[PDB]
Amino acid sequence: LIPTVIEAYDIYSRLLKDRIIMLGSAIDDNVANSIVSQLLFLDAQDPEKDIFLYINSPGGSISAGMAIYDTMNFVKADVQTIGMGMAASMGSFLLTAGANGKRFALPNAEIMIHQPLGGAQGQATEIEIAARHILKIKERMNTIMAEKTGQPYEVIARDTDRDNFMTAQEAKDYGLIDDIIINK
Amino acid sequence: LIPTVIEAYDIYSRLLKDRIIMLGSAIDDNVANSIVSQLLFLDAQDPEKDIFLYINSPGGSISAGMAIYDTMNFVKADVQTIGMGMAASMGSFLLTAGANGKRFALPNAEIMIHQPLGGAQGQATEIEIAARHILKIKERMNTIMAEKTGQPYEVIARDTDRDNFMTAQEAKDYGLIDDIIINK
Amino acid sequence: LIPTVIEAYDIYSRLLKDRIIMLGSAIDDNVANSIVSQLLFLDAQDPEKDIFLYINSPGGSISAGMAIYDTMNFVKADVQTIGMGMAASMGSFLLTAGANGKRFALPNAEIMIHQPLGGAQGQATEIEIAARHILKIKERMNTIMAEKTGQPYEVIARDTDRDNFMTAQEAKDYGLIDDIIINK
Amino acid sequence: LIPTVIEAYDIYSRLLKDRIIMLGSAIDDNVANSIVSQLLFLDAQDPEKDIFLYINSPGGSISAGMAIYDTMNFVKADVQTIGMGMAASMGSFLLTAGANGKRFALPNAEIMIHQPLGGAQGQATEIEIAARHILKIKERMNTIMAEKTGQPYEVIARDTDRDNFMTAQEAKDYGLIDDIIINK
Amino acid sequence: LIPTVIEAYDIYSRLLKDRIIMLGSAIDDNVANSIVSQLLFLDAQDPEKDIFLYINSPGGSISAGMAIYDTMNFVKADVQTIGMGMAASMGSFLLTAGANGKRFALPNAEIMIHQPLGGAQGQATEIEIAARHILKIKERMNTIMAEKTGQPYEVIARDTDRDNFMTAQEAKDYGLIDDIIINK
Amino acid sequence: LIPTVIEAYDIYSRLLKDRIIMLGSAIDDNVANSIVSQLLFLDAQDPEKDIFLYINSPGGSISAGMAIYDTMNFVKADVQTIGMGMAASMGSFLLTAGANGKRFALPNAEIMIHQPLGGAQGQATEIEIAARHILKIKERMNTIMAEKTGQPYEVIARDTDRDNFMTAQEAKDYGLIDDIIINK
Amino acid sequence: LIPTVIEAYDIYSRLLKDRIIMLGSAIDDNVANSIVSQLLFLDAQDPEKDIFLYINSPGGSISAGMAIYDTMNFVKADVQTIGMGMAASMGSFLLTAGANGKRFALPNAEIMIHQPLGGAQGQATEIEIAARHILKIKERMNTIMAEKTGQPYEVIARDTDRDNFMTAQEAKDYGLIDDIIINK
Amino acid sequence: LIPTVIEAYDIYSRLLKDRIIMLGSAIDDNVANSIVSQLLFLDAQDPEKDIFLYINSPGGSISAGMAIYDTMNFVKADVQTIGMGMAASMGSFLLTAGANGKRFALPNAEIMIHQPLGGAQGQATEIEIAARHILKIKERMNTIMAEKTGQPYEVIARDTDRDNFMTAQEAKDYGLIDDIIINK
Amino acid sequence: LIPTVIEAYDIYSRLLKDRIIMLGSAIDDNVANSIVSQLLFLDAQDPEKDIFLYINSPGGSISAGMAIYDTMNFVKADVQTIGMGMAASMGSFLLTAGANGKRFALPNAEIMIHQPLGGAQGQATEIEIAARHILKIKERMNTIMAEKTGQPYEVIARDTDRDNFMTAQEAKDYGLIDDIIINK
Amino acid sequence: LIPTVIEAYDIYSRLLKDRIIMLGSAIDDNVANSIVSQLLFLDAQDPEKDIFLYINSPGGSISAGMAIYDTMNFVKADVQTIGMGMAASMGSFLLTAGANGKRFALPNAEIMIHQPLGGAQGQATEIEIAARHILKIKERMNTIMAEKTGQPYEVIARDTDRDNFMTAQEAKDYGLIDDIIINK
Amino acid sequence: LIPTVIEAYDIYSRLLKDRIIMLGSAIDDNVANSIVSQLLFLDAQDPEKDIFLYINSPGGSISAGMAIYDTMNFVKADVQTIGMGMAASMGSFLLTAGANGKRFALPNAEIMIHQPLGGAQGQATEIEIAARHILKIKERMNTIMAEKTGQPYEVIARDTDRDNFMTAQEAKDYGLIDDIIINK
Repeated sequence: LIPTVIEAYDIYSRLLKDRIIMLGSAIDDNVANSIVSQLLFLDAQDPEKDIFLYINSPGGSISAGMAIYDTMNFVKADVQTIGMGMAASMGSFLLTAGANGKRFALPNAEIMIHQPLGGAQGQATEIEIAARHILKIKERMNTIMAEKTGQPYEVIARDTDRDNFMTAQEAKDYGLIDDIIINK
Repeated sequence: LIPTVIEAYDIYSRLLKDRIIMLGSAIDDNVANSIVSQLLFLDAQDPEKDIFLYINSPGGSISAGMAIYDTMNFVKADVQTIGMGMAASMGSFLLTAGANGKRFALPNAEIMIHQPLGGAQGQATEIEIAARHILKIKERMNTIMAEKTGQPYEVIARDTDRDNFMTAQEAKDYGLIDDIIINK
Repeated sequence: LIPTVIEAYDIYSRLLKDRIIMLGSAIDDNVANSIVSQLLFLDAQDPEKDIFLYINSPGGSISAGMAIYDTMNFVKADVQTIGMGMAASMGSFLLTAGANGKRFALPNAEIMIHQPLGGAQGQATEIEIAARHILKIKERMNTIMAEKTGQPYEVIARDTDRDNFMTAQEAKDYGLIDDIIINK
Repeated sequence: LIPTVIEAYDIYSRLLKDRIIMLGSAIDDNVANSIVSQLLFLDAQDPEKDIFLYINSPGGSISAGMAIYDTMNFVKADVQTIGMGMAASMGSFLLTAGANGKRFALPNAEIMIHQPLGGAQGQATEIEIAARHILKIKERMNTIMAEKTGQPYEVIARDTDRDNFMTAQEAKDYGLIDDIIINK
Repeated sequence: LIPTVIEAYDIYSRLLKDRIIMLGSAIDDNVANSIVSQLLFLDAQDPEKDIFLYINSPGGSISAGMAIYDTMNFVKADVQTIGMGMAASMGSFLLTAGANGKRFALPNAEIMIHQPLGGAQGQATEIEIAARHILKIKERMNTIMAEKTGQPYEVIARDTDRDNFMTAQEAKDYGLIDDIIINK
Repeated sequence: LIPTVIEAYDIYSRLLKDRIIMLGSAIDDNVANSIVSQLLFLDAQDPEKDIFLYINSPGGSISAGMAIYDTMNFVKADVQTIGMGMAASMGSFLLTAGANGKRFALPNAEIMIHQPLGGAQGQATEIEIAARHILKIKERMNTIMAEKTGQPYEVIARDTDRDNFMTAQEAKDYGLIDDIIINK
Repeated sequence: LIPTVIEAYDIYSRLLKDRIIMLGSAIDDNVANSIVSQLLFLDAQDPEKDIFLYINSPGGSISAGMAIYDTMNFVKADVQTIGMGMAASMGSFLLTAGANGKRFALPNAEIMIHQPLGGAQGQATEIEIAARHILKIKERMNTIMAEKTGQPYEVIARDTDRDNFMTAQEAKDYGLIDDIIINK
Repeated sequence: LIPTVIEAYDIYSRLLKDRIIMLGSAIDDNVANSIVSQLLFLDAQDPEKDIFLYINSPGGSISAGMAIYDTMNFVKADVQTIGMGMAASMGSFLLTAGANGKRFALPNAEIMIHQPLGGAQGQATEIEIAARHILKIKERMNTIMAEKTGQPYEVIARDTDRDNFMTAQEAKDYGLIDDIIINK
Repeated sequence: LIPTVIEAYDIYSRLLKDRIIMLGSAIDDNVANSIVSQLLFLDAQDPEKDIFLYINSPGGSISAGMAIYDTMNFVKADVQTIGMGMAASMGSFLLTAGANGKRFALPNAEIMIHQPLGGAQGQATEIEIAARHILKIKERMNTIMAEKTGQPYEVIARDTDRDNFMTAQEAKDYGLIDDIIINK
Repeated sequence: LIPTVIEAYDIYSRLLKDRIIMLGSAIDDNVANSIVSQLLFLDAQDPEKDIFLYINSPGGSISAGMAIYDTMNFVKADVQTIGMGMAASMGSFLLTAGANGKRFALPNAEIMIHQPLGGAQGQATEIEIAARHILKIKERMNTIMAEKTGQPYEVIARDTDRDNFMTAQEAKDYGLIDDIIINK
Repeated sequence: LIPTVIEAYDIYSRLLKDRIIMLGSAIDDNVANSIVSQLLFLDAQDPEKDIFLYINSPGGSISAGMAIYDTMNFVKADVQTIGMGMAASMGSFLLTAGANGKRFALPNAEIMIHQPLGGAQGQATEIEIAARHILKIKERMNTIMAEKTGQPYEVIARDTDRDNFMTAQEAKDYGLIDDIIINK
């Protein structure tokens, strides 16, 4: 059940009117396109007002995530990220990708930086290309993360290739989020 | 879940009101029909106003994509193409098919030029028709891409027959896209 | 996703207001019922104005398509056919069945004249009636095609009994379509 | 997909407003109920105007068809029947059961008189009851068909017991339908 | 397809507005609840105008039908019953349960008095409770039928325990229905 | 599990050496052919020694049963029948078919004479033949039963068309079995 | 896995060579036929030596157990019963059916007297036949157990109608078994 | 379960040792291959000794049956046929194909001469080959049956195209079988 | 059921002792492996004695059948082919591949020369290699057929590319088989 | 069906006695284990005699093939490889890995050098490890193949990374196989 | 297919006769029990001769492998371990668990030290028991590895918790195996 608010909206539609986007499922291609569209709609509505992207996702397709990421940068509006419950892999990468000074996590949010295989080599059958591609895309993901966190590249490259859990406080200290929001 | 904006639309229907079409999945015949109708509808509304076609597609049915392609050329309105996430096979072909100087890619989009089997011989069961037909369709697709990329036929013929990924930058250097859009 | 235009419509219904019928799937009884009702409705609205039937279909049930064909003739309004993507079997038949001077194909449509088995003998168990009936319906379709294409009966009968692919230009020469439309 | 005209109807409901009932599938209990209700509704709307019943059906359950048959006779208004595409078994029986002088068929329609088993013996497990019942129902259908067509009983009985296809012209000669409608 | 009349009703709701209830399926607890809810509504709108309950049902759950039975008696308004197609078991029982002088059948309706097992013992695992109960309920059904038909209990008890089909005429002589309606 | 006796036999094979045939499942076509073969093998082995056919079967295919019946008569050896647990429909008919004076039942054997539909009309699609055939085969089954039991034909015809349970004692009194075997 | 002793038997066959029958599953028709066949065979080898039947069964079909029950009485050899793990419903009925003085249970055996529903009315569709038959079969089971246990009928009729568990010692005091075996 | 006689054979293998082949199921290609091999094997053993082929088959694949038929004629040994239970379509055709004066039926065997569709056009997808081929196969089967029954082609052509049952006696009068075997 | 001859054999193994190989199903890799091993084994037993290959097959995988074909030539012994029932595609190819003067068909075998798609391009994704390869293997099979039949290359290429049914007599004329065998 | 020679072997086991190993399916872990064991067995039987490895495989798991490859080298005896029908990927790699001067192929065999993904990165989820591993395994296969064929590394690397079919003759020229065997 | 050597063994049983055990699949409890049973047998036949355990396993259940581990130590005979193809997790753990000086790997074997989760907490629903246990068992596995490899516990504890592939050479240097065998 998803309730229907009359001003007739569904609950998410009503939140969208207040510029809130809920990313609360695994990031596949249908999810990406729904996020992208919402970011396109909001920026056309009012490109001055901030946008609030709440993230609760175990991750998903790397190209689908990169599409959300690129649209976050494309839009004129500052995109604020709030991690809740769990932000793992592409979810945690999207959290870190929020506008500077505006990346948040609720006190008890699980955060995993590890980005696993995920099938980044699309439909490639040849070994030479498929292996080498996923290293390139691995490499330019580690670079965007080094920049956003201020961690040396090599630390990032090491940390995203191992299972590692973080509390909201450790994530703040790491540079993945700017602050922990408890209230307001 | 697809949110429902009220001015009641779904999120894509609202984006259609801003002349934006979202091609975000495999190109089967349902998809092709939906797109073609969106293009036809948009052209009827305002023939002098550009159409923005966002591509995030792993590819799909060759004749289906060809229906979209022909309709892109059929309509009077210029059809801009913006590649995000992934544009492969028929995805990448429709991307190159965008209006002159109006094909774009976001900074991290993956582009694959490779166009595979695809079931191009419909319901044919005879060897000398089917095999000859799939060479004939391959050749005429090479020819169109050579025209649209500026590349010699030989180069397209070699490149579309193998798995290779391109950055948005390499896509620009190739003649595939006109520019990388980063902001605004 | 089928987008929902407001002037409450879906995309095909909005096209229907402009006298456009989208036949974009395998022809079965549901499809046949749908198209017929669309043709019946449009003719009742304005018998003087033409109807535009876009075809993208691999074919299907012969009796279902024949219901369409008969209704295309029953209506007072001229029925233009625009083949796109693929027009095979019954699809290619209904394309040719369009009004004189008003049968078109987009430049890269694949056209198959071949009409295979299908199941024209409904639920008949007796060999004598079933086999004779499919020859009778074969002959009676070959005749309608010969009249519409101008081709001699013996040629049509030779060409519809085998797997055969035609380009839009070849189909114009043969008399399947009147013209290839590229623009407007 | 069923399109939605705005005067907010679906296509069939719009045709229902012009007193057209579309029967386009196997006659089961759901379909029968739908058709009976549509007839009941139209008769109560205006009992003096004709009802048009288009028939494209492979047939089905005998008591279901017999419910539609009874209602056709029950209502005050003349029920005109148009056979299109295929009318077999129950479909053809209902086509013949249309108002005197007002039973038609499109030129390429297939008609099958053959009326098979059809599960007429409901839930009976006793041999002597089920077998004698199905012979009794089989007898009273032949009788009804003799009266409608003007063919001798022994002629009908011979034809309802064998697979056999009729063209629209043969059906006219037989007495199943009054005329072929080609235009208007 | 359930067509949607605009006065914006579905076809059965439009009929419901003219005090007509269509019981045209196997009687389970969902159907029971819907019919009961329809009778309750109709009586509360107008207790003085008659209700028309159309029966085309193979029967079903005994306690479900008995809920319909009791509500038919509970409501102030006279419930007329019209049997079409098939009224078997609980279908035939509800038909006879109609208001005195107001029980009808269309000329070709199949009536089956036979009331078989039907799981009347709910989920009683005990043998001596389950068996004695179905005897008790069978007894009280026979008793209710005997009174509505004017038949002796012993004849009803004999006829309810065997497979026999009745025509509309036989059912009238028996006392199941009051008249056979052909027209109007 | 079916145990394996060394003299290596399976338990039934070992019983077959002592001229015992177990018919202990529903009579389908694979079962019939297994029974028939066993009766053919035993009679070839020694046509003087009696055969013991133990029957525990809910019935099955009528033509399959008739094949067993015919082979029981074909063979030279007297075929003794012993009903145990349950002998219903074709099982009870096979029990009655045992050699005169040599049809038995164990004290607590359930016996049902009722022979229901069972699909005796093979693959017939036409009503006239299929109904009339199953009455013929009904009739010549009642005749064989009248003879074997010594009951008047009409009593048999009435009793085999209703659900009716019998104890071994009632079956003896009826003439279905010659005696009840308790011991030895 | 069922191991294969050589002297080449599976483990059960090797036990059968020492006159031991293991009934260790639900009592359906396959199992019943197997137990019946093992008893017949063992009585054939040596009718004077005793048979040991170990029982671990939740229950199963009544007629199937009745088959085993009758065969136990039919054979000349004494059938000793031993209850291990669980003897419920038909399993417990068979346990009591063992030879006088020779009914046993291991110390920790669960014994459930409750004899439930278990579809004792085969496939009878008539209410009054099916209900009265199951009461008849229920009564003749109570009678048999009253005879085997020494309990008055009224005690058995009440006990076999409710769930209760008995320890080995309680079963002995009740008269279900003759002794608890512990050693040797 | 298939019993295992020791002299180790299965029951059919032992019957093969007495030159008896059991055709007791639908004639698919596995069955046809098995039979053909049995005939080939038997002919190799003793060319001068008759082969007894028991038929109990609803029919099946036409080319499969034709393989058995040709092999029956191929072998030097006379192949007697004995129809039991049911011989329909390809079953009844193989029955008539038995050696001169050596085709038999048991007193209660059901014979159906009707030979239906059967998928005689293998893997053909073209209309004018498949339809013509199935008439050609129908004609040559009629011709063989006319030869084997002594009936005029016209009579066979009429009779095999409709559902009719025959008693073993009617089969004898028709020329289908040489005699009814009742005893020995 | 596959019968188990004793001289421990199964029927095909017994035939194998007489140098008979049964190819009776669709040709896949398992079948191909089986036949090859059978041919390899027989040639090692006695290279001087001929091998008899019976064919009843709808065809299958081209590379699998080609393994058979190559092994038919590799062996020292002459390989006779006897087509029965159906020999289509690869089946009809391996038939023609038999030793000179030693290729036969039974009088009523259906023979199809048509070799359709199959999947000759294994697991190739590239169109250029896949389409060219199937033409190369088509040509190379047309050549082998032309050599074996004596027919001119251009005729074979025309006839193997279309659906075509041949009788045993037509196949003899064409040069597919050397003779039709009726007896012995 | 796998036939059973009596010297009691199945067909493959009889060929195993003449030192022939048949590899005729996709190389998974079960198949690898079977082949390794067969090699281990033959080497221990007689290390001085050659082993014949027939290869008809689409390929499969890389570590599985690499186990067979290692064992081929591990054993003392020369392992001769014969390619028949199809040898692709792992199949072709194992064909080339046969004893120097003793790698063959039948004349119509298809060989594919292309070695795709194949799940070489086992159960690794870390990106950098899985990608670099598959490049390392890909490198050491190319190296092995360069040494066996005598082709330059850069030539092998080009061919193992693309779809490509070779005839037996081309494989000889390439260095994959030493000779084509046609006869003997 | 598992070939069946006659000295009548299956291939693995023949190898078992030469003291060879093939562990070539995922280690679950069935495989555990089989390997254990094989070690127990071999030690009881001859305690003085060595046992050869071949490992090609992705690993599996921890408590299953540990059963194999303990039995390897329990038996008197030295257990040599030969790693081929893939020895991962519990596969690699068993490989190192081999007898001192007697642990080998074939040149191209993939070794993965990584021991992941593997459900080591059975069915413990409690959090503090399940988590503390897997830590405890992980600790004692690391301890056993440290002793067998001569590596410091801290290095083993670090390497067992990460995805890393080792070649045969690396594994030798590490102390996992004693030597790489190429031949003999």
